[PDB]
Amino acid sequence: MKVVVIDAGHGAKDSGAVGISRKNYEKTFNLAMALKVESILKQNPKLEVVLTRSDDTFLELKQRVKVAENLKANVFVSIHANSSGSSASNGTETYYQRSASKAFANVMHKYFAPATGLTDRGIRYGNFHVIRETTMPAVLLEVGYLSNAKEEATLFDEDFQNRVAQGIADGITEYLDVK
Ligand SMILES: [Zn+2]
Repeated sequence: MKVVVIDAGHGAKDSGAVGISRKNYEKTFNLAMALKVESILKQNPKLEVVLTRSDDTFLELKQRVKVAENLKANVFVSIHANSSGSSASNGTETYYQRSASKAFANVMHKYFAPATGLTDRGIRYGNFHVIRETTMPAVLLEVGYLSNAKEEATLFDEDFQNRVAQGIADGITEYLDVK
Protein backbone atom coordinates (compact mmCIF):
# COMPACT_ATOMS: atom_id res chain seq x y z
CA MET A 1 0.00 0.00 0.00
CA LYS A 2 0.94 3.67 -0.17
CA VAL A 3 2.20 5.09 3.11
CA VAL A 4 0.94 8.45 4.31
CA VAL A 5 2.64 10.18 7.22
CA ILE A 6 0.67 12.89 9.00
CA ASP A 7 2.66 15.09 11.34
CA ALA A 8 0.78 17.12 13.95
CA GLY A 9 3.17 19.97 14.67
CA HIS A 10 4.58 20.51 18.14
CA GLY A 11 3.36 18.69 21.23
CA ALA A 12 3.81 18.31 24.97
CA LYS A 13 6.22 20.98 26.21
CA ASP A 14 6.02 22.58 22.75
CA SER A 15 2.57 24.18 22.63
CA GLY A 16 3.27 25.89 19.34
CA ALA A 17 1.45 29.20 18.94
CA VAL A 18 -0.89 30.34 21.72
CA GLY A 19 -4.21 31.67 20.46
CA ILE A 20 -5.06 35.32 21.02
CA SER A 21 -7.79 34.13 23.41
CA ARG A 22 -4.93 32.64 25.44
CA LYS A 23 -7.10 29.54 25.96
CA ASN A 24 -6.01 27.50 22.94
CA TYR A 25 -2.69 25.94 21.92
CA GLU A 26 -1.64 25.19 18.35
CA LYS A 27 -0.47 21.70 19.37
CA THR A 28 -4.06 20.90 20.35
CA PHE A 29 -5.39 21.99 16.96
CA ASN A 30 -2.67 20.11 15.07
CA LEU A 31 -3.39 16.83 16.84
CA ALA A 32 -7.17 17.11 16.48
CA MET A 33 -6.68 17.70 12.75
CA ALA A 34 -4.19 14.86 12.32
CA LEU A 35 -6.52 12.44 14.08
CA LYS A 36 -9.47 13.49 11.92
CA VAL A 37 -7.47 13.13 8.71
CA GLU A 38 -6.34 9.72 9.93
CA SER A 39 -9.91 8.57 10.57
CA ILE A 40 -10.94 9.60 7.06
CA LEU A 41 -7.97 8.03 5.28
CA LYS A 42 -8.21 4.85 7.37
CA GLN A 43 -11.31 3.94 5.37
CA ASN A 44 -9.12 3.60 2.26
CA PRO A 45 -7.58 0.10 2.03
CA LYS A 46 -5.04 1.33 -0.54
CA LEU A 47 -3.46 3.51 2.14
CA GLU A 48 -1.39 2.92 5.24
CA VAL A 49 -1.71 6.00 7.45
CA VAL A 50 0.97 6.69 10.04
CA LEU A 51 0.92 9.59 12.48
CA THR A 52 4.20 10.85 13.93
CA ARG A 53 2.19 11.55 17.09
CA SER A 54 -1.31 10.51 18.11
CA ASP A 55 -1.29 12.10 21.55
CA ASP A 56 0.26 15.04 23.39
CA THR A 57 3.85 13.81 23.20
CA PHE A 58 7.00 15.74 22.35
CA LEU A 59 8.86 14.96 19.13
CA GLU A 60 12.02 16.54 17.74
CA LEU A 61 11.89 17.66 14.11
CA LYS A 62 14.52 15.06 13.20
CA GLN A 63 12.37 12.35 14.78
CA ARG A 64 9.31 13.27 12.69
CA VAL A 65 11.38 13.12 9.51
CA LYS A 66 13.02 9.83 10.50
CA VAL A 67 9.64 8.10 10.74
CA ALA A 68 8.74 9.23 7.23
CA GLU A 69 12.11 8.14 5.84
CA ASN A 70 12.25 4.82 7.67
CA LEU A 71 8.70 3.81 6.71
CA LYS A 72 9.36 5.01 3.15
CA ALA A 73 6.35 7.31 3.12
CA ASN A 74 4.85 8.18 -0.26
CA VAL A 75 3.83 11.58 1.11
CA PHE A 76 4.35 13.62 4.26
CA VAL A 77 1.95 16.26 5.55
CA SER A 78 2.71 18.43 8.56
CA ILE A 79 -0.29 20.22 10.05
CA HIS A 80 0.13 23.56 11.79
CA ALA A 81 -1.70 26.74 12.80
CA ASN A 82 -0.13 30.16 12.18
CA SER A 83 0.58 33.22 14.31
CA SER A 84 1.44 36.84 13.56
CA GLY A 85 2.46 39.90 15.55
CA SER A 86 -0.70 41.53 14.18
CA SER A 87 -4.13 40.16 15.11
CA ALA A 88 -5.28 41.23 11.64
CA SER A 89 -3.26 38.56 9.82
CA ASN A 90 -5.41 35.74 8.48
CA GLY A 91 -5.58 33.00 5.90
CA THR A 92 -4.54 29.54 4.81
CA GLU A 93 -1.06 28.73 3.47
CA THR A 94 0.56 25.60 2.01
CA TYR A 95 4.35 25.26 2.08
CA TYR A 96 6.83 23.13 0.13
CA GLN A 97 10.65 23.26 0.27
CA ARG A 98 11.76 20.92 -2.51
CA SER A 99 10.93 20.89 -6.20
CA ALA A 100 9.74 17.27 -5.97
CA SER A 101 7.07 18.40 -3.48
CA LYS A 102 5.51 21.14 -5.63
CA ALA A 103 3.12 18.86 -7.53
CA PHE A 104 1.78 17.54 -4.24
CA ALA A 105 1.54 21.05 -2.79
CA ASN A 106 -0.49 22.10 -5.84
CA VAL A 107 -2.91 19.18 -5.56
CA MET A 108 -3.13 19.48 -1.78
CA HIS A 109 -3.86 23.22 -1.92
CA LYS A 110 -6.53 22.60 -4.57
CA TYR A 111 -8.68 20.68 -2.07
CA PHE A 112 -7.31 21.95 1.22
CA ALA A 113 -7.58 25.72 0.67
CA PRO A 114 -11.26 25.88 -0.39
CA ALA A 115 -12.15 23.66 2.57
CA THR A 116 -10.94 26.20 5.14
CA GLY A 117 -12.97 28.92 3.47
CA LEU A 118 -10.39 31.34 4.83
CA THR A 119 -8.34 33.82 2.82
CA ASP A 120 -6.29 31.88 0.28
CA ARG A 121 -2.69 32.89 0.94
CA GLY A 122 -1.51 30.38 -1.67
CA ILE A 123 1.39 27.97 -1.97
CA ARG A 124 4.72 29.27 -0.72
CA TYR A 125 8.32 28.19 -0.28
CA GLY A 126 9.18 27.48 3.33
CA ASN A 127 12.54 26.37 4.66
CA PHE A 128 11.10 24.11 7.36
CA HIS A 129 13.01 21.08 8.62
CA VAL A 130 10.24 18.52 8.21
CA ILE A 131 9.61 19.37 4.55
CA ARG A 132 13.29 19.99 3.75
CA GLU A 133 14.91 16.87 5.20
CA THR A 134 12.20 14.52 3.95
CA THR A 135 12.85 12.82 0.61
CA MET A 136 9.27 12.15 -0.50
CA PRO A 137 6.70 14.80 -1.49
CA ALA A 138 6.22 16.82 1.68
CA VAL A 139 4.17 19.86 2.54
CA LEU A 140 3.45 21.85 5.67
CA LEU A 141 0.00 23.34 6.08
CA GLU A 142 -0.64 26.47 8.13
CA VAL A 143 -4.42 26.14 8.33
CA GLY A 144 -5.19 29.56 9.77
CA TYR A 145 -4.04 32.21 12.25
CA LEU A 146 -4.53 31.65 15.97
CA SER A 147 -3.50 35.28 16.49
CA ASN A 148 -6.78 36.49 14.96
CA ALA A 149 -9.76 36.31 17.32
CA LYS A 150 -12.34 35.21 14.76
CA GLU A 151 -10.01 32.82 12.95
CA GLU A 152 -8.83 31.18 16.18
CA ALA A 153 -12.45 30.46 17.12
CA THR A 154 -13.02 29.06 13.64
CA LEU A 155 -9.98 26.77 13.77
CA PHE A 156 -11.29 25.28 17.00
CA ASP A 157 -14.78 24.82 15.59
CA GLU A 158 -15.63 21.14 15.15
CA ASP A 159 -17.44 21.53 11.84
CA PHE A 160 -14.56 23.59 10.43
CA GLN A 161 -12.06 20.91 11.43
CA ASN A 162 -14.12 18.11 9.91
CA ARG A 163 -14.52 19.99 6.64
CA VAL A 164 -10.83 20.86 6.47
CA ALA A 165 -9.77 17.36 7.48
CA GLN A 166 -11.76 16.04 4.54
CA GLY A 167 -10.09 18.57 2.27
CA ILE A 168 -6.64 17.50 3.46
CA ALA A 169 -7.63 13.86 3.02
CA ASP A 170 -8.79 14.59 -0.54
CA GLY A 171 -5.49 16.30 -1.33
CA ILE A 172 -3.66 13.12 -0.33
CA THR A 173 -6.13 10.76 -1.97
CA GLU A 174 -6.16 12.71 -5.23
CA TYR A 175 -2.38 13.08 -5.38
CA LEU A 176 -1.76 9.40 -4.64
CA ASP A 177 -4.53 8.49 -7.08
CA VAL A 178 -6.17 6.00 -4.72
CA LYS A 179 -9.79 7.08 -5.12
ZN1 LIG B 1 3.49 25.27 14.08
